[PDB]
Amino acid sequence: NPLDKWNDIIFHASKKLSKKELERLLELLALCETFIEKEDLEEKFESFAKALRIDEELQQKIESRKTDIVIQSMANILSGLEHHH
Amino acid sequence: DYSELEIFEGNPLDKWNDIIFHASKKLSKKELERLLELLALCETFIEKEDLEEKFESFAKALRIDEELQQKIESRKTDIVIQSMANILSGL
Repeated sequence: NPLDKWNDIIFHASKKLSKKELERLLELLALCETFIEKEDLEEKFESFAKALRIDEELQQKIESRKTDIVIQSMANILSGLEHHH
Repeated sequence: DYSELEIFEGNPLDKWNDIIFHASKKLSKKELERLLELLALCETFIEKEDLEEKFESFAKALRIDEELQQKIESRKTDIVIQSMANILSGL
């Protein structure tokens, strides 16, 4: 399970690295969301977000990106552990 | 102007980290996975709508634009406030 492992790193890596990584992901979600508002896609996105609850194909498609984000996130922390030497 | 609240002490971001690393692992894992699913939904939507390139130029514009800089900081603060509300709700 990559989400299980990512949680383990966030809690067991230094506060410096965890605080850094989480803020990076927050800034990403903020950039991403602002872009949707800047492009005027509010309701089209809200009608895509509601579709997640009923669509099994979208449910796995989202789970795939989640996993990918998490893997890179882990890689960024693991990269910073070696840097602290 | 919500950051000004005595609960946040002019910094909701470091108060959010404090809640994440101090509330139960159950609640923190629940919340972080919710934010990850949100970023995944958000990103997938950009790809579904085929705006990846238009987004990459918007993301690069952040480094040079002072107006976009604080506009992003504003949403970060907003996301974080709702995030702490969700954890505090779960207590």
